[PDB]
Amino acid sequence: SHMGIFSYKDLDENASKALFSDALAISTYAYHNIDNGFDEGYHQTGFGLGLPLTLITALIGSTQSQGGLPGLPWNPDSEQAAQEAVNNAGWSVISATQLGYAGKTDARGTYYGETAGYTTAQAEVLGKYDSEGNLTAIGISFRGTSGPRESLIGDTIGDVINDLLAGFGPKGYADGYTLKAFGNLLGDVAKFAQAHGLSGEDVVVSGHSLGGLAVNSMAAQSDANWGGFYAQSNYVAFASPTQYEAGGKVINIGYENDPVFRALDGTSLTLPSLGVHDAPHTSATNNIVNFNDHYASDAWNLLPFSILNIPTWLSHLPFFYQDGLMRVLNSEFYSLTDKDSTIIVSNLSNVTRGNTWVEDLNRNAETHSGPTFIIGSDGNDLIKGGKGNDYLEGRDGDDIFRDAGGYNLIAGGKGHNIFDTQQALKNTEVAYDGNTLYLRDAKGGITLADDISTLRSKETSWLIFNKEVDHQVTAAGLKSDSGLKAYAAATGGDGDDVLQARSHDAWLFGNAGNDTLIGHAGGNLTFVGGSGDDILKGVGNGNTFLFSGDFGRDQLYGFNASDKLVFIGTEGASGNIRDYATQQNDDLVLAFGHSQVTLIGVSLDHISTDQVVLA
Ligand SMILES: [Ca+2]
Ligand SMILES: [Ca+2]
Ligand SMILES: [Ca+2]
Ligand SMILES: [Ca+2]
Ligand SMILES: [Ca+2]
Ligand SMILES: [Ca+2]
Ligand SMILES: [Ca+2]
Ligand SMILES: [Ca+2]
Repeated sequence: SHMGIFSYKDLDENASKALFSDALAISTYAYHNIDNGFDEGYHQTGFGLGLPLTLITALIGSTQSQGGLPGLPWNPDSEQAAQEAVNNAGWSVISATQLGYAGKTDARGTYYGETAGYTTAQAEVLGKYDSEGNLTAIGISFRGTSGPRESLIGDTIGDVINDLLAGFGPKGYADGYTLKAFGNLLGDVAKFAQAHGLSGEDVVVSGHSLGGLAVNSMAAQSDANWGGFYAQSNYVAFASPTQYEAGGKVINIGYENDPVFRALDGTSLTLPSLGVHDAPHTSATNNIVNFNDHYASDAWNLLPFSILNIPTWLSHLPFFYQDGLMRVLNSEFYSLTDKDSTIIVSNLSNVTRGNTWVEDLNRNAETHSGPTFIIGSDGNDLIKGGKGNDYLEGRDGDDIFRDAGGYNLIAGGKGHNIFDTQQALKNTEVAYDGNTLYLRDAKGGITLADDISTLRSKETSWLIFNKEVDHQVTAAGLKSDSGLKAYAAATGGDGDDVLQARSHDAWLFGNAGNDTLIGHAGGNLTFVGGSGDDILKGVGNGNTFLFSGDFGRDQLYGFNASDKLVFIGTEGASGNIRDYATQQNDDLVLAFGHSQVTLIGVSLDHISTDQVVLA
């Protein structure tokens, strides 16, 4: 069973998602929009020939963004925007007075490290209140490397020393960081929480980078310190170089091409620390790609991947974390994801988005396996799936998809979306159920694509060899300059339809409701009952029975040695159909949670591996 890539302990899926959203919000907030100028410059001028312009904007911003430098009156107030965002997520800073904390805070309510050597550490303490004013949860956020704009360089230097000591320091250095920086604070927060009838489980702890380290550190100290109050707290660490994994306390979320993420093995420095370090850790999301201008670029990647290679640090910036991982969380495909799902996140600049395909390059990382999820942006994307099974999500904007094979789901989202086959249309079987486009390639691979207005092919003649041709996707068929080419389909609607296949139908679409789909002597038919509980009457040979997403509870008659079952994007993580099967008298039931299909008069030992696709 799939729990979502950001699944945490034993939480139900929605609780995990909600927690993830809170953690990312407070983790981001700790940086006070320090990378706001970089966000603007990156998107505007990129990471190539425009890089010099990007870097300057990162330092002094514009009238639309604030760089690292404070006090320029033509910049917007990015601190106010930072506070607005965290407050919109449901959080507000709790004051030292509210805590009765005797330590140091600044005018923005930020808490500072308590011990010599840790005084450039920063933490945020926030609360979520009900519409009634009662305290409901507490959030603890640790800042990564950097500090308030007004003391940026000095503070950053302090942090870098702490960073170096985590790799080159005492074995216990990383583990002690949070105890030494915020030992007293955390005690006061515990007393505060308790006075408000809250327990360790009402606390979310997060942070990015060095702040990620700090998350794992608190977790490491939480059984023995603070009366054990934070033992069962929720620890969500972003881009941490370290992992504390004993007791299942922490989830470590980051991008695999972020050289800081998992740079240390546990807390140890190893050879791979200075290079590629993509060995999978139990607590970590090991296969999320930040598909940005650096990652996309062959030229950039002639240089070895390394935390010592400064350009690679692009993938670490907190705005990529905030924006990219929220799209992952909000993805229409989220409930199909697991901790180690291969997820490619589009994070291109405006300079490259229109001429660069977002795809699994698998660069500087262990070989990916399992399905691949590619998450678009709300801009106009070029998205390309591989030869395996892909889940491509366009989101807003006018998106173009390509896919190299296998079994796939595509969500065009809003906008005018194109599916580009990259070859002669005659090489692809195309049908449509009124909403979803079905494409079957020459090897039997099947793609379901929603919100596609145009099917693009590449055609040729004895004269011209690469003409691109668009076909408007209409209910009546594909419309082109050559005319209107209908689908070989019988198509039902919202009702409980009875569909008998006619001579040249190749597809039966029940759509919503409880439909009866009846085959014909010639076989070679694809049955798609759709949602609702459908009856599928297979006749003759070479029939395909296709099921996707929540396909309801179907009954399949007539199944034989020459027929095929295809499940795409369905409940259950197993790739082995035996794991879904139970024999009920003469009937074989393949159960998929809320969906299932009962094959009447069939037993599992009569079904070969060629007859079933789990994708
Ligand atoms: Ca700092
Ligand atoms: Ca990986
Ligand atoms: Ca898009
Ligand atoms: Ca779109
Ligand atoms: Ca594919
Ligand atoms: Ca129907
Ligand atoms: Ca149906
Ligand atoms: Ca159905």
